[PDB]
Amino acid sequence: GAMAPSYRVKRMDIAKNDEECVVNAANPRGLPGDGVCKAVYKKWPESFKNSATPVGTAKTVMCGTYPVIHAVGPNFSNYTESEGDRELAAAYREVAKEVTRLGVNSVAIPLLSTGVYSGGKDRLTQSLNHLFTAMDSTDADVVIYCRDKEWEKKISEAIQMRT
Ligand SMILES: [Cl-]
Ligand SMILES: [Cl-]
Ligand SMILES: [Cl-]
Repeated sequence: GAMAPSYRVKRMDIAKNDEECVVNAANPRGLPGDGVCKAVYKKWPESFKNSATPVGTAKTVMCGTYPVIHAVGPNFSNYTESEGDRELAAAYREVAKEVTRLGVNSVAIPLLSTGVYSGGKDRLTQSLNHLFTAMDSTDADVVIYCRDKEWEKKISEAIQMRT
């Protein structure tokens, strides 16, 4: 547990994170994928041994002693808005269980289902609110990683709003 558990946001590649573990925005088949998933594959390829897991779940695989939590958000191209929302909330709840089980003091996390799984919609607020619902009861320092300058400002505002 962190002495004063916090949320922060950084605009940079999550493969360069300064946290005790990382959450991959994984596909269900444990494939290298694109975006965050391909950066994670290049940095921690050993963590993709038996990383396949269903939508709405998280599966942790160690790269050395460094934990990679593979979290599979829904692809909103394939899911209804209702069932996709349920699966996206569930994936973050499994991330909070894994972060707790590992006993880490810090975790690097991307916004699940906001890139090529977004079904072409802006899901910043939907994804970030499910992240908060899951992670608020954990005592890890959470550092959210993003790539877009306007998203950084909006995530930072949402964090500061709760204080
Ligand atoms: Cl970078
Ligand atoms: Cl995505
Ligand atoms: Cl982004």
